[PDB]
Amino acid sequence: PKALIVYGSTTGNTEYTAETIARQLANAGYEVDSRDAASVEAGGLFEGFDLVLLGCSTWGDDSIELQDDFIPLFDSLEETGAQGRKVACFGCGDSSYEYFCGAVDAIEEKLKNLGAEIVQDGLRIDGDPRAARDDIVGWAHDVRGAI
Ligand SMILES: Cc1cc2nc3c(=O)[nH]c(=O)nc-3n(C[C@H](O)[C@H](O)[C@H](O)COP(=O)(O)O)c2cc1C
Repeated sequence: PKALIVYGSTTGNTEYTAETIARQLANAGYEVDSRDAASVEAGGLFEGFDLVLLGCSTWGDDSIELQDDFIPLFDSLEETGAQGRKVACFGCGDSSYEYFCGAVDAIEEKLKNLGAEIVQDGLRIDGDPRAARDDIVGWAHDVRGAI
């Protein structure tokens, strides 16, 4: 079908992760449009995608702070056309720090009550994803059998 990926990556782990998801999708005979996020503007941004994939790294340590590029999107996730949209979420973190991938936890909270349809619990990556490469591949594959 037609899937979307918006991601926020500060050092690249979340980016690696997404392109891994994206090559696996496309390879599944999809249509995928992958974006960095910084170049996305809320304004009906999900509107025409079959599947939408949000994904978010986490910083702050003492509090949960969304990856810099992600905040504005997040703040306008209302203007996206989230309602009734098919969505899944994925992000990178460290089991260390208290709030282990809160950004993830937040983003979910808010499109489910935005009316979005969480098709699968999301990917919470501990450490280097290159080290959890097949685990994305498993998930990516899991989002595929949900819809
Ligand atoms: C100062 C600092 C704070 C961090 N806080 C968290 C955190 O609260 N939760 C988490 O899962 N990871 C935390 N991390 C680890 C990052 O999430 C990790 O670098 C992540 O894999 C980066 O993904 P990215 O390169 O797409 O931004 C923190 C890292 C630093 C340097």
